[PDB]
Amino acid sequence: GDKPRAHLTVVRQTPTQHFKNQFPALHWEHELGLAFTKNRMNYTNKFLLIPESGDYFIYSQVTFRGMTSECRPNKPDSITVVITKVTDSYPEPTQLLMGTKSVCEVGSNWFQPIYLGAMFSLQEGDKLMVNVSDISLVDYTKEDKTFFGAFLL
Amino acid sequence: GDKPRAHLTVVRQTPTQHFKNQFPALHWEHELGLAFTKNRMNYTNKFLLIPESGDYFIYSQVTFRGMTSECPNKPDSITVVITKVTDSYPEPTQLLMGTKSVCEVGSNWFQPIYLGAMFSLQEGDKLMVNVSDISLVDYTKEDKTFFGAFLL
Amino acid sequence: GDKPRAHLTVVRQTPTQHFKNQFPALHWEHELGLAFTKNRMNYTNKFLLIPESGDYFIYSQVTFRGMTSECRPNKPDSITVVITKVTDSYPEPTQLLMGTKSVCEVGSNWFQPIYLGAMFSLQEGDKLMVNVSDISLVDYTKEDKTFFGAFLL
Ligand SMILES: [Mg+2]
Repeated sequence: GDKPRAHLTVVRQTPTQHFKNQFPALHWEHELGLAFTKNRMNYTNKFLLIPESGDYFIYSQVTFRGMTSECRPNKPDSITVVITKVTDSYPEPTQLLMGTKSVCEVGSNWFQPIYLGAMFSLQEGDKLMVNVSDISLVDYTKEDKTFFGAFLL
Repeated sequence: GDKPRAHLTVVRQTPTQHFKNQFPALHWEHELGLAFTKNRMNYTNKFLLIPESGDYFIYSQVTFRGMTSECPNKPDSITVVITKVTDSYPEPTQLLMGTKSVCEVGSNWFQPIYLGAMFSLQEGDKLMVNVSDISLVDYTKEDKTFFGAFLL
Repeated sequence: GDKPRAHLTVVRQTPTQHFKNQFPALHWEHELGLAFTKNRMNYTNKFLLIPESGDYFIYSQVTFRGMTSECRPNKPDSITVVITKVTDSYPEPTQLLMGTKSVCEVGSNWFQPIYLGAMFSLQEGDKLMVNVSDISLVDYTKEDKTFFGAFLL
């Protein structure tokens, strides 16, 4: 009755150059506020490490915000958030979830969240992580706006 | 085993202006239809008191709808926030929050907002959902706007 | 211990005969990739048959993708997705969840996902199916973009 589980909450995000056309990954707050990691759930190196094989329900919401770029017609821009796992086996990451949506707004600006949640079978030693299209667009402001979680079922 | 859990569906939700405030909490149906409360967890006037302390998964969708309003000008918006109120500390702490900027371009619009996340709630704590604008909230169907939680 | 659970994933999709005035259901992948069914959870005939009574968490995400339509302004277009529960008793469906949003996207094309999830009490033999407003709008391209799942609590 003490299954591994953790709810991570956003932070400012220390800028750290990433590969070109490569999706940046966020790092989080894991012990302050509403965040936490327990029952051997280890959040290390911007990774959420799995303490044991089994089926976990992982979820994450990422609120994006920005000034209207809206440019015929103009080909839409896109914001996207992806949750992926990396294993001992193929170091080649496997995308589990991906909420991607077109954005061609009007008005002073815009802002909206992308929430995904599902259940996958992970093996101990697996490392989860969220990635996003554009880091500068993630609202790091509030704790209840951008989060990431996972718990053994 | 069998632990606490519940699934509330939307209802009428009459208007108001009592106690003067913003981000009105919604009312739910705790039994009629797909709705239900079990294992010591009960709905009680906008709240959802937790029977047993432990880790919970709170979730909820609130379908919004309204007639398009002209809108470079700062856009209006919609938001839904789930709150945890505890007797120990008065100040209700916001757990979740989905805010979407609205600025349509047609007859009208609609679109739900869904939020799901796990938290470590305390026994005797009270959960409730709040929305930017109570009137925009759709009350037609129960599968459109719901709100629940269970003990993991 | 051994609780029923299954995570299904989208596939190209095969045209089906148009008979009644109803929502098209989706059929999926239940073994390859991130897909799976276990502990007596049976995926048969486009339905997710419930092995045991009790409470389940049903979830699904359908990423829609289309071409910009046109829109006293013009009434908006819309897309929907609804998880339906069909009982052994009355053959009449029972819409459990329902996600529907309008669309007037001003741009070349668009695309956006719709995620829904909730806990219900289901009986044995009961079936579950995901329906959509427009089949041809569903993005079947990736497994993580359109999925359907459920597990016992
Ligand atoms: Mg097959």
